[PDB]
Amino acid sequence: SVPSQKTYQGSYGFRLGFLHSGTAKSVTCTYSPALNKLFCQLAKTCPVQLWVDSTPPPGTRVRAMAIYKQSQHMTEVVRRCPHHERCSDSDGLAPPQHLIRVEGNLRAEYLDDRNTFRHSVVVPCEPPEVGSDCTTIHYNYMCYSSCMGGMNRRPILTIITLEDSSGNLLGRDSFEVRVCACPGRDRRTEEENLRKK
Ligand SMILES: CCn1c2ccc(C[NH2+]C)cc2c2ccc(-c3ccc(C)s3)cc21
Ligand SMILES: [Zn+2]
Repeated sequence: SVPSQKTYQGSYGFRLGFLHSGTAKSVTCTYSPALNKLFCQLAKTCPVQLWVDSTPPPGTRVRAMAIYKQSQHMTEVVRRCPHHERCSDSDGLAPPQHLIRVEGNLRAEYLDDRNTFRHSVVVPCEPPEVGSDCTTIHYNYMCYSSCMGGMNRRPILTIITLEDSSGNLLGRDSFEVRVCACPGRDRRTEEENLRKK
């Protein structure tokens, strides 16, 4: 009824990482460690790093799914709003209803769960390129947090799960997301509100 959000490193030491993009007015994606919250513009690249302490088996995959953060909304499927699901902006692979897309990965698969109706996007787990210490997935969020008839100002969390080839859990991490026009300003405001509290 509600997917778990419990952080779980598992046998491979799985966890996420984020770049340090700052809070300038022009920034398009920025992550707040103090809030565990990503702030991003609509349909812009969100680099999310994957870190492990040891190599998971061939066939391991990485799934992303959004849920509402507030308990009274957690059973509602997070989906694109009535405008954005109809705006014909598909990449040829993501269903138009899905909030979260993966950029530039032809092996991405989009699931409409037959029992929960929830949406997710899953890719093969890949090792870092030679010379790199981690792997990065580029996500896009395809509605604003404020979109009426969709998220409608309700905060969401993205849950990233490392899965075996059957879909069994190997690791889990998560972060809050706000999709907004000015992520740098909103991160600064929310961090200041946190400090004042
Ligand atoms: C989570 C991304 N990923 C890593 C992230 C950070 C580091 C540490 N760097 C210093 C190693 C790996 C790593 C090693 C192997 C693999 C895979 C092998 C076979 C697969 C199907 S995935 C994935 C990996
Ligand atoms: Zn929308």
